[PDB]
Amino acid sequence: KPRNYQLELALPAMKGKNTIICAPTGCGKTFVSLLICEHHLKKFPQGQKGKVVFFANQIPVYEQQKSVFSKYFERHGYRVTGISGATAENVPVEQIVENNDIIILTPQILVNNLKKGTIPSLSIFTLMIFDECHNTSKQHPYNMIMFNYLDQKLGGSSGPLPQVIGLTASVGVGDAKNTDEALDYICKLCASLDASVIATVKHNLEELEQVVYKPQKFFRKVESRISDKFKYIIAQLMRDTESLAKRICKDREFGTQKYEQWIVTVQKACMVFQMPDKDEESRICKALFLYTSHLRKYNDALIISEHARMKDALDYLKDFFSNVRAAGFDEIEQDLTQRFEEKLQELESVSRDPSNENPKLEDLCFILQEEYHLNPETITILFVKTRALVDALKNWIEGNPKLSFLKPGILTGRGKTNQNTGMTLPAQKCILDAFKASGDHNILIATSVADEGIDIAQCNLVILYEYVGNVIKMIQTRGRGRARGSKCFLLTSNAGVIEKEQINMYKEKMMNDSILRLQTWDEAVFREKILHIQTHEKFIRDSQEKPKPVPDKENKKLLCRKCKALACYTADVRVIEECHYTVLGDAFKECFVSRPHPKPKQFSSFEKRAKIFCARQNCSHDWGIHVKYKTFEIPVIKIESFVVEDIATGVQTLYSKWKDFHFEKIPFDPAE
Amino acid sequence: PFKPRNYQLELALPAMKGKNTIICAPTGCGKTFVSLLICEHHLKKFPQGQKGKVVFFANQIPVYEQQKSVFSKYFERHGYRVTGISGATAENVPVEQIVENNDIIILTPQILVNNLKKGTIPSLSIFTLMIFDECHNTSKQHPYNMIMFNYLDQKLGGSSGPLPQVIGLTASVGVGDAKNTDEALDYICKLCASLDASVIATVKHNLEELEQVVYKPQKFFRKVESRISDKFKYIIAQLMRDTESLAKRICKDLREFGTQKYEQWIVTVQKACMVFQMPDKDEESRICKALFLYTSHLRKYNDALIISEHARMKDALDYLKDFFSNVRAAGFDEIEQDLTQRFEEKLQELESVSRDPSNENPKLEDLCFILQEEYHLNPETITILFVKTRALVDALKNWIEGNPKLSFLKPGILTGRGKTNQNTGMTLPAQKCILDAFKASGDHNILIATSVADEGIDIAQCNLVILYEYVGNVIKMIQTRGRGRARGSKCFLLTSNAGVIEKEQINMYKEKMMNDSILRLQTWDEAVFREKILHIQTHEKFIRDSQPKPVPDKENKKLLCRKCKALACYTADVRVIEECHYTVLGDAFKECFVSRPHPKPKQFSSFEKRAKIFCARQNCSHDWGIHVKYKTFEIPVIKIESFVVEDIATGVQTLYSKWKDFHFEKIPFDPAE
Amino acid sequence: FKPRNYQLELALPAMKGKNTIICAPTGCGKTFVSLLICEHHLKKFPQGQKGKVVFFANQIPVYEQQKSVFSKYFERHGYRVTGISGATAENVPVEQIVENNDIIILTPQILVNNLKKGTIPSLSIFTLMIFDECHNTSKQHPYNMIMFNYLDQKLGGSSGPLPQVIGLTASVGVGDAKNTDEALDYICKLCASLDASVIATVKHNLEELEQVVYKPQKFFRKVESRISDKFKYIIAQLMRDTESLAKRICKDEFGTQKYEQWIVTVQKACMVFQMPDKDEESRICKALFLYTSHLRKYNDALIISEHARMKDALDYLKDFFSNVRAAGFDEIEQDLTQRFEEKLQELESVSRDPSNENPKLEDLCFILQEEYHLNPETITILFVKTRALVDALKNWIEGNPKLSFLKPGILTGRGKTNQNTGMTLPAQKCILDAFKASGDHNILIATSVADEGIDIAQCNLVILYEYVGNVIKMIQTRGRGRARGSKCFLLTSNAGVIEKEQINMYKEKMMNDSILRLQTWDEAVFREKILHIQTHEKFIRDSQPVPDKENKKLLCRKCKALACYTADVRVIEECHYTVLGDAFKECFVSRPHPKPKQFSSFEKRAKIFCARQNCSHDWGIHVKYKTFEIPVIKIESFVVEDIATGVQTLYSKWKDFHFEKIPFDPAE
RNA sequence: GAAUAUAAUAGUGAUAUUAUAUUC
Ligand SMILES: [Mg+2]
Ligand SMILES: [Zn+2]
Ligand SMILES: [Zn+2]
Ligand SMILES: [Zn+2]
Repeated sequence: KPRNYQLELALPAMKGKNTIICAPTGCGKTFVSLLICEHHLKKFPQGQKGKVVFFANQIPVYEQQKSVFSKYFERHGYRVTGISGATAENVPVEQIVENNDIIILTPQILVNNLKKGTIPSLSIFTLMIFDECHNTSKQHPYNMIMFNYLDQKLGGSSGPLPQVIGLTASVGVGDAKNTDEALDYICKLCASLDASVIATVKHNLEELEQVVYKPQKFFRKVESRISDKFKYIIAQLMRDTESLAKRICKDREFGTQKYEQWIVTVQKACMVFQMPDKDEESRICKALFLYTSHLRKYNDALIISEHARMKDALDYLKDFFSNVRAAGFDEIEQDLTQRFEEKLQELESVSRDPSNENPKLEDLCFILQEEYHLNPETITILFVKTRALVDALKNWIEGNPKLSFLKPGILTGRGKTNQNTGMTLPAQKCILDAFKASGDHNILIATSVADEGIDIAQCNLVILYEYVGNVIKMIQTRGRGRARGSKCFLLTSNAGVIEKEQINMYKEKMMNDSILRLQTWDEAVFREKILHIQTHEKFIRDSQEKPKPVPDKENKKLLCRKCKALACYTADVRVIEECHYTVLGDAFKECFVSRPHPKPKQFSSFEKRAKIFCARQNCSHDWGIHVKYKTFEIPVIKIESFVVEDIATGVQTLYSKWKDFHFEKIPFDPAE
Repeated sequence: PFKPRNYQLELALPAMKGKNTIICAPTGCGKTFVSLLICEHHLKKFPQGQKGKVVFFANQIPVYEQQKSVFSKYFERHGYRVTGISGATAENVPVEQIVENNDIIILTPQILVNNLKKGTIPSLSIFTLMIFDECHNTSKQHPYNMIMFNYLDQKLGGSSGPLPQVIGLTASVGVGDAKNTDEALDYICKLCASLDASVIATVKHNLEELEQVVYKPQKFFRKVESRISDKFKYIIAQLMRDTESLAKRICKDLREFGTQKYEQWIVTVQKACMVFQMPDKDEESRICKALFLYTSHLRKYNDALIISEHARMKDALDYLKDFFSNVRAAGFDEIEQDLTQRFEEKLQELESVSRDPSNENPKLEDLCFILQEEYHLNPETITILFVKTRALVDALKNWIEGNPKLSFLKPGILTGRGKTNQNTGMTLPAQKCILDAFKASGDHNILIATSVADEGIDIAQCNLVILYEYVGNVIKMIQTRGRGRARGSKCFLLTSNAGVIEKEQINMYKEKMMNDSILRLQTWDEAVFREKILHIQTHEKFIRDSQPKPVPDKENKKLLCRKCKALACYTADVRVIEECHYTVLGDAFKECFVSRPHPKPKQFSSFEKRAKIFCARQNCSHDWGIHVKYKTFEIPVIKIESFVVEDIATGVQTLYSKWKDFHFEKIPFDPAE
Repeated sequence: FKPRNYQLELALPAMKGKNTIICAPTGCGKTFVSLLICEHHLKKFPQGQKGKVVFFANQIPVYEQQKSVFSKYFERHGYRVTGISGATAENVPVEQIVENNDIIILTPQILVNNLKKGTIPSLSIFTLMIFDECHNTSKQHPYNMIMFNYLDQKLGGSSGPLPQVIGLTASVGVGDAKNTDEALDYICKLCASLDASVIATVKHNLEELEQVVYKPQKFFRKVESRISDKFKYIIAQLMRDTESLAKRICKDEFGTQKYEQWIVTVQKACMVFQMPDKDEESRICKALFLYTSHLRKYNDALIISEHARMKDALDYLKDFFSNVRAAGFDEIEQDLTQRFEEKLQELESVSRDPSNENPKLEDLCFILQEEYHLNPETITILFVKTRALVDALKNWIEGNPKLSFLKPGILTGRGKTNQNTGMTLPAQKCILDAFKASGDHNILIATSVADEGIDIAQCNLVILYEYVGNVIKMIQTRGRGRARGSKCFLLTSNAGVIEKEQINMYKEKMMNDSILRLQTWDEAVFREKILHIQTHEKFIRDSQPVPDKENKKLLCRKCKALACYTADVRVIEECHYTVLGDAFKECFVSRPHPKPKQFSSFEKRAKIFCARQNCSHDWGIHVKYKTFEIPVIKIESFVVEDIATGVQTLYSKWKDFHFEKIPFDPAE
């Protein structure tokens, strides 16, 4: 049955007003959605019918809402359907939309179908419901859909538009430093969604506050490790490496992001290093590549060491040199691997010493010990920045004798689609189903979760380990511990993290006050302001087009970034669906080898079968993948794996995305 | 009359069942009514041929008067005589008969301590119920702890006869310097042992109600930077170095300016210059006086630097201007004239630097930003602003009144009573007058204050609290929340020192430990807890039973003025009144001092303050003590802190802070002489 | 607080040590005057000596208010402030309490009782006595008794020092004086009763006083009575139906006070009717009692109907016949109730028509409408004579749609101590604290307040609905509307009321004139005249029966049943009367007391009633006295009968019953 | 239970009746 504050939140929407509904995470948004949809569909007369679309930007939420909606609206004469990438191709989208009254949808589907024209107008819908509507900004699919919406609204405008509902726990305030800037941001968000009302709980605050409780937050400022002999050894290793790199080619503190941002630039600048003798250029470029890569890995190791155990860093390095040893053994790689193996002894000697322990981990252990001593039934979630740090802390917990009461579990993202990393959806679902009080896992170590997501087991202890986020995620993560007495511990040694979190707190205050102020305005006047903002933003958006770079028709050569080997020419390149890039000719097929794809999935009219690597003298550089497009079995490459050196001027240039590499892109033809 | 909220009955329940109890609940939840419930039930529980006698302990006169009034109006109907005894009504009255002929007695704990000590009240068995307001003060050498020492001594000792039930009232028991759960539990258990408490009562079954009555304000942390360019500091520092050189050029002598380190140093140096020896001894007077003047001016300059660092340069410069204004109109002095003119030299440059808007304190700017924002969002905002010193109070009032951007503010002042023998602070009827004007429809919009002892009387609710460079304990942290019980109240901690923020965070974690420890203790069996606190009591008593006097000195000494080293009197002339106060005999001493009418004439003990006495030699005007009417005698009373002790024989000069540390042949005052 | 100049002026004679009567308008702040006088008085004494003040308040609210104010004020100066009232008077050492305190707030009756006892042997223990509302110092009032002690010590050979005497009032009164001479006589006699030699009034600061206390403008409203008389017709022949019924049992201008007096006399005459057959005497006497009671109730209903709605009277009778039932079945009660129930229809038909309205209620409604239309923020106070009229006008206001803007509250006395009527003190405090501008109530219906009392919310509109009073009450009521623009409306249908209020105004003139004339006299001469009046009054006061030892029977006044014999009666504390033996225990039933109070050494537990065949006539109460649980009876509930002669006599008070009164003894 | 005051109505008045309020 409906809680009164849910009816309160749904009321403005039930009156047909475009509404941004803002309420605490876990107060029950699903049911509000159900109310709004029900009322909306039942309001039409006989000769007319309604059609609702529900946007969820995550597959688990998509499936959940699809399930609940179909189970709920079955009794009523309303057909519910769902569409995602898993079921998107060779299906008549327009028919599915037309033959159903409720459509749960990944926004990208609607974007693609709007662009391709299969869905000519949003007038087909009478109600659009954006889950996590705060994402309606910039180049997000939500904002694309609303760009279509507003383009229709401010344009010829002769077709009718659907009602718009947004759901969120925080509208955000941007980089606002005062209430008026925050108010401006909020008004612009309302404009992006064409919203005239922001709905919040006011008359039922008691009811809401005996369902959702705000966890008590604590700040923990510890200090760095005063002694780091580990860093003293690794530093010498790194400067030996860059000394070798300096020796081969004659043209910032270690363990920092600055050194990483530097070494990435250096590696990017060594790739374009050119010589008349191509062999020597190849040798030197590959050598510098390996050098910069090793340096990067050493830096990563230092970072891991400062954020966790020395053993975790040393194991990271061990697995890296394992990586390298397995992937062909080169003489310079032999030199570097050696160069790690003399110091390996001293490193393991330093790491085994209890003297050199991270105080951050000691404080974390102190918190865990205290809380679980007070309550052995404690359910904990532990957020960190990187997956390496996830595994690191898992090993630390499983290793620490004083934490034997903990049963650690892991929760990371899917990782990159073309890399054997991350974690599949069924694995996540498995560990999450295992993560209960009656389950196997006691504490869940995780990186980060996009928005609210599916409700998991309630955690009476949240720990933010060197964790930085915005105000939105700050408000959202409260949903992890809704039970009264829940605690959140921000643990760090950066001081700036603390200030950041406090700034986010003040930003929450600004947001709430701005909402309160905005709600006192007259709706008509606010609609006028909204329209003005929409016209303003549309003008700025249309003015920002600037399309003009003339496609270079002079044929260029693509050289492997690692070994500078000639992959192919731009003349051989064909573009499929204006997005993907393949190569024709039997010549190119002998320039690469293939290995079975780690994460095979049928994206678009493609079917990943394998990853392709450089074949030239053990290079094994990632060039792209191999797919089964329609009737053809063809390779697909990425420009960030090559170097554009054109025949004439002979100057090498780097591109990260094909959208920036302007040349005579020839469309793909089956008759070729 | 009213009607008890459920959680109030829940809090009162262990007490009504006769258990010794510490009631711990948020500030403003309504403790007076809980007290009334407990007292009413307690008194009405006795049969016909018996009667109860309740004593209530408030350690503040306002709370004393409040509780006296409330209990009087409440229990008069039920036929229970209510009375009270404060320091103002404790002398020349039969305390024993007053306690005997009343059912409820509101009391300042010191009255009971002194009357137990004298024997006018032979035992606590006369009471059947003792209530300690702000019971967390029951520790160390606090009067509460003295009373409970008497109580416990009667308990454990062969002493018997019935002991009264003991109730304590607080919002926070504290955890002391605990670092974890076990230490916090140790501390809390030791407090329960101090109060002989077997039960800690909190709200559990009616949390929703309480939360609908008392809301926790949202706390924000504001870290800002200090001013970076400070010419004021440079000029003042140069003045300080000049004064130091002047001090060195007169006497052979042997940290940074604007710190507590410099303050400790200059105090040490002043005290050291006081024991400077010369054979001439009339040049000793000149040199010592000069050094005293120099060190005093240096101290004032340092204070100026600090005020400047926490406020406007104008505030510091006005502080100095007021200081030299006090130096003037006191009398002419070559040294004082020299220093004054040395200040008047740099005065122009100082004023020009002080008027430049490019040197505004960013802390005051952020404060102004906060006030502006919150009053823009709600012009009916009632604000309370806590600062460290009274100088900063005055400074911030002046700043607010002098700031056009804060024209919507109507600042009021709230400070302590100040030292009893100085014309500073603020009188109680003044605090009352200002607090009564501190309303939404009153004359004042924002209240600038130093600090408050515990909770105190309920003033107007503030939806905005601002801690300006403020550092307190977990108890005061929890207590100050009562200033904003309403939903939506906000508290801003504004500082430029990260240690402050960190300290408040530590306090929050300490609150967590306190709550968790209490929750843990509440699960224990009552008998086990009784046993544990009994063992703690027995141990602490065993320690206290033998935790040693020293021998006096019969050799006659001299008391010289610390400023001018002039002979005031000999220790042979000194008599001791009531083992605490010290007077001088002989008509010789009468020619050594001048006097002015006392700024705060109050009757302490058997004395009545009439005047303050000062050194008379060559307009020294150094504070020696006071002049009072004790019994029938009009006599002076002096503090040892004003003099230096020079032994006749050895010639050694020594300093003593308290008379209790000055071990000499203390002759008792005798009216027969 | 900083003193206003007229307060310093009024206080000045007292601070000079003069026995003074301070007379100034209500609301000018007499509390701070008292504080000034007390502060100066206590602080004037040298070191080796000390002063002691006693403050007299005749009301518990004033008592507690003054106790609190004096406590808060004088605590810091070093003076212990205490108080004693009836609630805290028993089993406490009064002498020690007085001795160990500097300022004692007191209900005068406590001092009277302790003076009579001997615990306080003399008034010499006090150095200053202050009488709040000193105009009460007359006749057999507690103030006057205290002053009888005072003056008996003064004029007597007692050389002991007497305390300075201060009185506080807004009107000294003039009695029934017809001219300035008699007024001056009376005022001089009051000054003699208080031993005052000075009357302090504002003179040099009248302009200051008149800007703090404004005199409200009075208006006189003479309206017409009920021209209609149908309701009265019905109830009238109902009354001679009942009168014929009563006349058909034994031998021998409705809606008036004379008829009420007469029917009371008739009931009290029927109570002594005797016969050979005592049972038929019982039946007949009970009959006559019931009939007379019904007649009385009908009369009361008529009065209510003339001063209010017919519906109010009909509801009064309805409530009456509602309480006649649930008390028990009586043949005659059933008869009468039937005789009423048959005409109920016509009565309500008459009470429903809108052509039936009291012109007085319409005029009051017009006044309220005009005043609240001119000012909706109006705070009205409406005085009536009876609580029945209070409830009646409350119902009339809440019923009338034209008075929708009104939020009527109630303010009555505490009623008789042994009845389920009136209103408790905390209830009074509740409604009063609700009666504010921004409160729950706009208009407050009330009967009468003892003197000035505690300051309530300022009423810019005061209405006297058929309400006469003396000059003192007239002057005091002005305190209800001190703000400029305050109005008073004397609404009535009698020329008597208006004429007596005008007479009161003239009496105020006489009073002020007499005072101003007295203030010109030499103080020595005035003291001589005062001493003269005091000596005369003492001579008169020190002016000049055998108890019938024959046993008597106490019969129930209603059913003539035997309660007890006078031989069984014992007297406690020379005032109360109890019964011994197990026999009397079979004669009465009891109900738990509606107002359990702890007066004296007694604690009220229950009311007691006649038990024989559901007579239920109030005989008295049942109390806890020390260790014993005993009945206490009132003689006005019984008919006395002599054993030998058989005479039947009535007594309204025990002190008028001169029989052999045996002192109660625990050893029996 | 008792005491007290005010007002109205009877009586020349002492006083009495009712109403109202207060107190122990
Ligand atoms: Mg009547
Ligand atoms: Zn390659
Ligand atoms: Zn001196
Ligand atoms: Zn009877």
